[PDB]
Amino acid sequence: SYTLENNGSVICIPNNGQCFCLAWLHSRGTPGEKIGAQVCQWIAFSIAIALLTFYGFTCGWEEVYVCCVEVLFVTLEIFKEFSSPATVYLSTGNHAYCLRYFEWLLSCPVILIKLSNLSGLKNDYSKRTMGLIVSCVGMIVFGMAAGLATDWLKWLLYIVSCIYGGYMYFQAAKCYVEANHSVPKGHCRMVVKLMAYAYFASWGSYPILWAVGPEGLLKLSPYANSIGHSICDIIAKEFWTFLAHHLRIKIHEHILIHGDIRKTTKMEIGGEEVEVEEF
Amino acid sequence: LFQTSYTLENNGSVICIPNNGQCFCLAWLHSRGTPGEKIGAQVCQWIAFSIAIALLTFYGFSATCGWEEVYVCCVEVLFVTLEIFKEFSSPATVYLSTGNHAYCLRYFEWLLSCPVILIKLSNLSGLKNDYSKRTMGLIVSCVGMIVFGMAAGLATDWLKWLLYIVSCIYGGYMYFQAAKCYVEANHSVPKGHCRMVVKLMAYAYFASWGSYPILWAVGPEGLLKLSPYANSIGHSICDIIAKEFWTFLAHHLRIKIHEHILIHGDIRKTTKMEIGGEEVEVEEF
Ligand SMILES: CCCCCCCC/C=C\CCCCCCCC(=O)OC[C@H](O)CO
Ligand SMILES: CCCCCCCC/C=C\CCCCCCCC(=O)OC[C@H](O)CO
Ligand SMILES: CCCCCCCC/C=C\CCCCCCCC(=O)OC[C@H](O)CO
Ligand SMILES: CCCCCCCC/C=C\CCCCCCCC(=O)OC[C@H](O)CO
Ligand SMILES: CCCCCCCC/C=C\CCCCCCCC(=O)OC[C@H](O)CO
Repeated sequence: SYTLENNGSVICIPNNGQCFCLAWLHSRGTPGEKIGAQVCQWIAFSIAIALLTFYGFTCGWEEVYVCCVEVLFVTLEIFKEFSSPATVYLSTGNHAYCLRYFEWLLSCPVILIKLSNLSGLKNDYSKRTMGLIVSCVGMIVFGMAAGLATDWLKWLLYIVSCIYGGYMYFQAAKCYVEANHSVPKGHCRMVVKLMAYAYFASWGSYPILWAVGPEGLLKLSPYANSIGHSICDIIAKEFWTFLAHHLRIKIHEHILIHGDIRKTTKMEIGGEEVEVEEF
Repeated sequence: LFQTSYTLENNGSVICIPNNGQCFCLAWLHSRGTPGEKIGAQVCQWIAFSIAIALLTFYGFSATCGWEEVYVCCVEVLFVTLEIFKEFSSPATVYLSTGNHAYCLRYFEWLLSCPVILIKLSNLSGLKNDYSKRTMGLIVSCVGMIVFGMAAGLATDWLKWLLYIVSCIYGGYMYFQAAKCYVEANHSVPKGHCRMVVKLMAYAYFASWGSYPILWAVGPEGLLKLSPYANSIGHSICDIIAKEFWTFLAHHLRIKIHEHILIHGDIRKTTKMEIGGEEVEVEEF
């Protein structure tokens, strides 16, 4: 595709108008790693289609939107993952997977909008809901910039992203505590706890996968990193929204057979005191 | 950085560069604008820089009442500073293997500021716990709008304009939701000075927000009429209106409503209104 010159110090290429960089030609992963990515992609696709069909087509727009985004994303990844602009190849020699950051920006705020109102629909939206959304957006923005950036700048932006993420994780964790005391005593408290465990395990893995992936320490290949992101998406997008959809109807069914008995009880969760709904 | 040194050798159809692991593309060496446009860009940058700092000093630093104005102007201070010193360095400006370039620093600016503006717009009146369901429709539609706009700038050829249209569909739903907020804000603030402020915020919002898709389609990520410097002039003027003039009025409005209630007392009446063909409950003074 090119030609050497001198003693390897000069390289010549055709003047055809196509950008050239040897650093863009690195391998994508091993044959076994590719097969695993294909397997997990089609599982994530097939589960989303099923969950879309289960949800239907309003109350419950969040789950639909998240799963619609998963279908679109996983479909574009199956067919045109390493094509620009799904994967961007920068003049600095590196590359970034912009298709994935776009996915996060569409779905992560919605998941958090669902989290701030897990229990019986309290239309009064708090200042906490805004704190989740704003911190999540800032987190992904500085994450995406760190993926495009290079050398020390990359890790400076990465750290800024972790600061945003911390506030988001903090606010998200306070939701799960308030959500627990706000749902019926039996089966509903377990689902909230299972949703919390699924949320932190999946959402906690992305920074780890980022730092060792092809946009960080270059340990994991793109194909390998794809397997890891597919599994997190299955838990964060599909398993979690199913539990959220399930939690709603179980709360509705409990109310029609028990009523709507609620007392305003005040307690402390984070560094403050909050009054929450109690059955 | 890319390669700026090369030699057009052979008949001109074969080019040679030093083999130093440095990416090379002639399409990246395009002009950034004229000396006049360069100056006009720098004038508008330092104006936005200075107004943002004055507003930040004016609002003062008190999850507080008025966090939106501070965050927006903080995003302004960070964006303009990075644009003044490192506008055309990567990743502020990204140069793709497809020959095109994109101003990612601007999309980052939008993603940080545009939702917060709409969060403020969702609650233009006083008090708290006023967001509800329109807010989410504003945020989700605004975010999707920027996301598909960013993808459009990264892409080339027909895909770019496909992504552009999808962004406009997102934007139209957002613009629609936004207009109903101003209609409801009019009927929920004191019938004197505050409604003139709300109407002025509405004009500034649409005139500034409506100009970004026009600048985009015509600038260096579109039909290539406006240079990067020229396109910077237009964006700075829109930012001064969208982020600085608009948040000052939002900050001013909140004072005027609080000063009104402090002397007039809190009196209200719930009115079942038709906003965009539906039953909306808007409380009036
Ligand atoms: C009810 C609505 C139904 C909607 C339709 C649902 C279709 C499910 C498709 C595949 C499932 C997984 C089967 C495994 C697919 C292997 C595909 C393959 O050959 O590999 C991918 C290829 O390499 C990439 O270009
Ligand atoms: C080369 C230089 C590149 C630029 C590098 C400098 C960037 C500094 C900006 C912000 C610091 C991080 C502040 C993170 C703000 C999070 C606070 C927040 O918004 O959350 C509020 C909370 O959730 C409700 O209480
Ligand atoms: C190798 C390990 C395989 C792990 C694969 C994890 C896939 C999770 C995907 C989506 C979540 C869907 C969860 C919903 C599953 C149905 C369970 C259910 O709720 O059924 C209720 C009914 O009462 C009982 O018959
Ligand atoms: C309570 C705290 C009160 C704080 C009070 C505010 C302090 C302002 C500080 C720094 C601004 C100085 C930077 C001013 C930038 C203007 C530069 C300019 O005018 O443009 C010329 C250009 O730099 C030619 O290269
Ligand atoms: C809070 C309100 C304060 C608002 C601010 C008050 C107005 C500042 C004056 C002029 C605008 C910018 C100054 C124009 C100078 C730009 C620098 C420049 O033009 O230098 C280019 C030169 O060609 C390099 O070689």
